[PDB]
Amino acid sequence: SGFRKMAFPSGKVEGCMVQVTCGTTTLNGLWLDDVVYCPRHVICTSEDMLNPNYEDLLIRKSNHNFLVQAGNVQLRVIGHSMQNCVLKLKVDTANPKTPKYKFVRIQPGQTFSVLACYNGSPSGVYQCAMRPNFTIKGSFLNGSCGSVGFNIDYDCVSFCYMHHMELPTGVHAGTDLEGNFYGPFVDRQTAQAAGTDTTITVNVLAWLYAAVINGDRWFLNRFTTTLNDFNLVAMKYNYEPLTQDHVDILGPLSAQTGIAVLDMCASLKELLQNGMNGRTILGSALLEDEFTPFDVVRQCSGVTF
Amino acid sequence: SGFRKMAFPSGKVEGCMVQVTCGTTTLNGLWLDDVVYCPRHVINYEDLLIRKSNHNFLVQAGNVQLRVIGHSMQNCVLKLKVDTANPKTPKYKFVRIQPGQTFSVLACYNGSPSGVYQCAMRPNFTIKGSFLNGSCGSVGFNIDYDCVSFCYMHHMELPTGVHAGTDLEGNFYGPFVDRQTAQAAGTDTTITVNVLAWLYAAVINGDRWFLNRFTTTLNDFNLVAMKYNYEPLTQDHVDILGPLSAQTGIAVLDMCASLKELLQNGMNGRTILGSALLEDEFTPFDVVRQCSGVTF
Ligand SMILES: CC(=O)Nc1ccc2cncc(NC(=O)Cc3cccc(Cl)c3)c2c1
Ligand SMILES: [Cl-]
Repeated sequence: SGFRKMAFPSGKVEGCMVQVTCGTTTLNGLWLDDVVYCPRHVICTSEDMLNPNYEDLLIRKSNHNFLVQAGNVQLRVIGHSMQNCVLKLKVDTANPKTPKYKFVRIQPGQTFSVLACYNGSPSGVYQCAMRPNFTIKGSFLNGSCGSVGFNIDYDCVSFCYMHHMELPTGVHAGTDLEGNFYGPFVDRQTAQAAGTDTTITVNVLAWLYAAVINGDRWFLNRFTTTLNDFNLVAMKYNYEPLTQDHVDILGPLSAQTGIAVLDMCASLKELLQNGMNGRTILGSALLEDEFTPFDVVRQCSGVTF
Repeated sequence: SGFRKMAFPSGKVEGCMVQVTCGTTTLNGLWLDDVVYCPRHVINYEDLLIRKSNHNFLVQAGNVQLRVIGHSMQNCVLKLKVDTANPKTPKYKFVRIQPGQTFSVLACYNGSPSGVYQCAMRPNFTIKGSFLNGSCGSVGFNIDYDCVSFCYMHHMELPTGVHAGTDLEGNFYGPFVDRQTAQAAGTDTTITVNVLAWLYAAVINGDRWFLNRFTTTLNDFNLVAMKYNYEPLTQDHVDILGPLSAQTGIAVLDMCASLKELLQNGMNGRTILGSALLEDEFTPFDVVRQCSGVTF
C-alpha cells in the first residue's frame, strides 16, 4: 500500500557523471564509453549568450582547452564535435562503469528521473514529467547544467533529457541526448517564455485508477460521458485533450478495476466541477498529473483493495 | 529555482542490496563487509533460530550465491556472516533518527532495487511509504559527505497502509512488534518545524502572499497549534530555523503568525510551492541543502 513519487535508483547514472570546464565555465557531462556529452553552451561567455555563433566559438578551440574531471582523475580530450546543442568530447579512456544504455526522445506527459549534479558530483534524485509546454518543473541551481533525465527499464538506462537552462518563470528547458531541444527553445538568452501549461489528462486518469486500486472510491459517480463531451469540459479547466490513444493506453487499468475509461472521465469531470470538499486522494488535495499509466502499473499492486 | 521532494543518490546503497531466502520466505538484506543484515521475521525467535543451520539461509548477490558461515540475532535484526566481504561496501554508520527527521528509501524486491523516494519518520513513528509484499528489508538512509548513515530497515505494513520498521541495530521505531497481532498506528500529528522550513523555502522561491505584519509568542502559537494536531514548537526548533530567518528577514515567530493565519483561514484557492496542503516532510536542513547545492 501507499503511493509515492518514486524515482529510479540512480547508481547506474552516478557512475557516468563528470565535470567539464572550458575557460571560466564549469558544468556537468555524461561519460558513456569514450565520449563525454555536455551542453554546447559550455564554450560560451555570458555576453556570448545574447547571439552566440557556436560554430565560430568552437573552431577557435583545441582539445586541451576542455578539462574533464571524473572523480579525482583528469580525462584527456582527444577529439570534439558538435551535434545540434550537444558537445561530444572524445576522451582517451572508456568509462568502465558504462551501463547498458539507449538515447530516447520522450513525448510530453512522459515521466523520468533526474539526477541533479554540481561540479560533476550528484546531489539528489527526483521524479518529474515533460510538461505539455515542453518545460520541466525541476529543482535546479546555477551549475546544474548537464544534469540528466532517464528511465531504467530492466537493466538498461534510457537517457531522455539533458539540462540546459532555466526560464524566467523558474521552469526548466533542455534537450534529448542528440542535442535537439524539447519545445521552441534555443540555447540563447532571448525573450523566451514557456507557453501556457496544461494538465496531463491521461496521467490524472491513471492516478484516479491508482486511488481505486489502493481502496478509495469516494469520487466515482453513476454517469458516463462521450469522449467529445469530456474534452469540451476538460479544455475549460486547461486540461490536455484526451485522445483515442489515451483511452487505449488506459485499457489495462480499466480491466483491473472494472471501471470503463469514459466512466472514469465522468468522475474527473465532476471533480473539476466540485473540487475535493476537504478530502484528499492518495494524500493529495490537488489532481496529480506526473504519474503515467505505465508508472501506476509499475508501482501499484496487481490486486485492487 | 524549483522545489521537489528530493532523495539522496542511491548508488552507494544499491551495491549493498541482496536477496535472502529462508524456507518459503524471500526478502531483502543489506550486505556490508562480511555481514548480511535482514529482518529476523525471515525465519519465539530464539527457539525458531536454534533449529536453523547456516545452509538453511540462501543469500543471492546479483547472480552470485553467497555462502552463510554464521548467524546471530541483535534485537529484531538477523546478522548472517558470509564468506565474502562486499567489495562495494561504502563508508557507513548505523544511526537512530528521531520523529520529524527525513531520509531516502531504496525500495527493493528479490534483492533488486526498484525505486528511491524521500520520506519522514512521522511523530507516531510510522512512515508513509510505498511498499508491496516482498519489500521487507528495504532500507532508509542519509548521506553526509561520502558516508552513508543507515537509519531504517522495513519490517511491516499496518492496517491503515502506513509502514513500520527498525533502526539497523534491530530496535523498532514506535510501539510495534514483529508479529501478527492487533497493532495500530497512534493518532498522527503535523511536524511544525518542517512546515515552517517549507514556508521559508516558499519565500526563498518567491512566494510571499502568506506573509503578514504580525508576530506572535511561542506560547500563543503552541496554544493554537495544539488545536490543529500540530506538534509543539520548542525553543530548539526556533534556534534551528535561525539561518533561514536571517536569509529571508522573517523572524520565526513572524512566520508562526503566518502559519497561525493559514491554520484558521486556509489557503483561499491558493497554493504554496504547488501544494494546497501545508507540507511537513522537509526539515530545515533539507531546505538549506536544496536551496544551496550540497553534493555527494
Ligand atoms: C546565476 C544563474 O545563472 N542562476 C541560475 C539559476 C538556476 C538555474 C537552473 N538551471 C540552469 C541554469 N543556468 C542557465 O540558465 C545558464 C544559461 C543561461 C542562458 C542560456 C542558457 Cl542555454 C543557459 C540556472 C542558473
Ligand atoms: Cl514517450
